[PDB]
Amino acid sequence: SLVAARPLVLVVDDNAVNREALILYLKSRGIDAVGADGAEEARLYLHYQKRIGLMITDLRMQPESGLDLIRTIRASERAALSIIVVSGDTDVEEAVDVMHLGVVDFLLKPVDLGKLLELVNKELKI
Amino acid sequence: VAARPLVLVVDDNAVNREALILYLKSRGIDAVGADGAEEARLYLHYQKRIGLMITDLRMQPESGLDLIRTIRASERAALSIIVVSGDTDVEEAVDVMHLGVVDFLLKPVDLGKLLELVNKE
Amino acid sequence: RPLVLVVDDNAVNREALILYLKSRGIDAVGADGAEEARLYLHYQKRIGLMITDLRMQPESGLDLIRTIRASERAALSIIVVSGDTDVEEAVDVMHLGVVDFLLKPVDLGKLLELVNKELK
Amino acid sequence: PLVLVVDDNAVNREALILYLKSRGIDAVGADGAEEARLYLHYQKRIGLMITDLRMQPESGLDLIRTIRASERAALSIIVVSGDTDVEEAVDVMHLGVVDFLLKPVDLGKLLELVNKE
Repeated sequence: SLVAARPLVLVVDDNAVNREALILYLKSRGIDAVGADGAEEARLYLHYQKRIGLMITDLRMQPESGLDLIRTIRASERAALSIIVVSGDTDVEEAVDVMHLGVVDFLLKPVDLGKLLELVNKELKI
Repeated sequence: VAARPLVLVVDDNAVNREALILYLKSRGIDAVGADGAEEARLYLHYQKRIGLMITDLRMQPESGLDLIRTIRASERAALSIIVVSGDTDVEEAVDVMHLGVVDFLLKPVDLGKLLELVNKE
Repeated sequence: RPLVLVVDDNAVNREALILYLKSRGIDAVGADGAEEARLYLHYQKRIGLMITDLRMQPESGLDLIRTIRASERAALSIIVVSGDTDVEEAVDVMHLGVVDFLLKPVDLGKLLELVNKELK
Repeated sequence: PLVLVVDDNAVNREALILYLKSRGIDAVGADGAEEARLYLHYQKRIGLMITDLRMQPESGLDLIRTIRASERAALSIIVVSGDTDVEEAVDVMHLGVVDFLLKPVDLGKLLELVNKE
């Protein structure tokens, strides 16, 4: 539409400490953010809050992994959703699978925050 | 006739520390980070110029309260301390306030309020 | 002879702490709230210590302590004993320089210790 | 329709060429990034390139970048790699390769090729 809705980032991680740290970092840089504790809460947020324009997710999550969450997103009405992966332990095959799913980027933890913010600003046009 | 402020940011999470360090720095206040009580003390030993410490309570093996106690029993006893705490309770907040902290804020922190306390200190 | 003022809008809790203090050699009197507490402090100069709850209607223990710190009796020793609070209110109150902040069920040994020391 | 196969290892390069050609698919080989660029430049029938990542002076990733900066930017490229890592795979996947396969090779790769032409 002619003027963008205010940006909202969904941060998905089953680690509450990290989830909250990243929300704080995004907010300290003037970017609104909300958190989901796994794939099910992520799909809820996406369904009921249309303002979300970007999702940041870990791959390493219980009970459902970041890769499975991404797959269901790409098969849904929110298939065009911008996604940045910030991952714990992973491997080449999984990274290639995720990249075929069209993510904006795939970063390894400990996250490079300056690079993360560049990707977020660019995707959100800020 | 002139000098320059430095803040020590103590937390058990690197992103939290960085969020605060960047926020201060982007507002003309120098800051460094320590990942726990042992590193906090190292910075305090080797870096004067440190005029204020922002710490969490929730850290392991040594807690924020333990850290503050050791500081109040040291040559750095008058150090300005702000607490920005994760989960805590009334009796711990009271123990901490007895030790002389400047203020005690709960996470998720109100950064505008934080800055205001920092500026005044 | 020093007096302790006990402030609580709960008459039953109030009278039971005053009786306990007396049992321990400590004279004490009661106020049922902020307004009665300030009037007692105003005219009864024997009062060297005040014990107050935070949960009181129509004026809170927090508001009470603020009016005291804004007054000629700003230096009054004050102990808070509260059944019903939170970290943020406890911080607001400690900012006001209370001797201590005890949760209920009150540790009577700790309280009497605080009381004896503050009265000297 | 011609497949360029790029690898500084002659056994793997020849095996894959011979394999493809012994199926319905013509194929030629290069042994490094310089030679691949040479064939890409002069041999216009090349419609798909299979490359490794570990090569001599210029890497497979550096090769792909020079191709994406060029008139041959649309070239279909399949990567087949042995010694790699997550950050390199992501770097390469950002350059739009058809697929990125770990060694040891296979033949579901032939599946990949015929898919492409």
